Amino acid sequence: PTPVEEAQQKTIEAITKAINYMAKRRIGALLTIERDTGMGDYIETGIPLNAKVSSELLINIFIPNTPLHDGAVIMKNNEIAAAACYLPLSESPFISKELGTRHRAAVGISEVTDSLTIIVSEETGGVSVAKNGDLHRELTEEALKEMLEAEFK
Amino acid sequence: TPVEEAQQKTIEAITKAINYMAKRRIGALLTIERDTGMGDYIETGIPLNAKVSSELLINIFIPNTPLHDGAVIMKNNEIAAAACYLPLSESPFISKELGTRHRAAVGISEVTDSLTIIVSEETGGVSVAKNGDLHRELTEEALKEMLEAEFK
Repeated sequence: PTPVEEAQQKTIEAITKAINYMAKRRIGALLTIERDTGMGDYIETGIPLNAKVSSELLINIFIPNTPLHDGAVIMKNNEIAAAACYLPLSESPFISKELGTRHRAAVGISEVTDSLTIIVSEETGGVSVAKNGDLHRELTEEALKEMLEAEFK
Repeated sequence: TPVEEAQQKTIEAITKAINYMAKRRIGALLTIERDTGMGDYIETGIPLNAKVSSELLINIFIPNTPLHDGAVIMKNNEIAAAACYLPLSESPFISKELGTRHRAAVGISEVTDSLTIIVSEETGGVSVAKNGDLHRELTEEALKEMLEAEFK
């Protein structure tokens, strides 16, 4: 693999380790991966970080009742660009009625960008992904990893 | 000047984080690299190279989280790394009630010209280690003066 390929795989491993940890602990999380549609307008609503990715930093961001936990983390290639970012809320009727604002925000950004958003439910620990206006719920660890690898292909 | 405004913004971010941690008696260890390079200690932690903000500093030091166990090292107006090793001082002149966090701050200050801020988990007291000495029980004004003197 090229350095770009190695760096992408390290980023995927960091994201999946963080998501898995948060899912087991029922730590709510909202993580958007910017793709080809630029998300600068949303990144600028958050607290700038421009930080190297690590699973440790991703987990620390989402700990309940902390300064960075309320809103979305937006990742740009191999960096955490900003935390506590605003995303627009979807009104789609295909969002399960029991789901709250994190999932609606995720679907909402997926309606106006080609980004991939991961959501961890604070109620159930279930992991979902929003892409292209659709929410895909109850993902296994293997399904999430494959989704990310296919996204970064 | 722009450089002066950036240094002030960083001081404000550090002091806001320190105040929050002191109030909640969150232990913390924050080393500001100066002329002596600290790359060998930076390398022991989790790389960040992040923008400074009070929010990020507070999120790092939350007890029982991946990043809280060690020092944050700042360099060139950024957070270089978290959870870094610092060497323990063997000085017999540190207050005997103080533990490893304070001994680590004094230890790095023995071998570098860095400034290290410590918040005690026992009391929320704020101290600064520099040149092998620990300056204890600082007021907010006292810490700001130290940061401004350091950066002058």
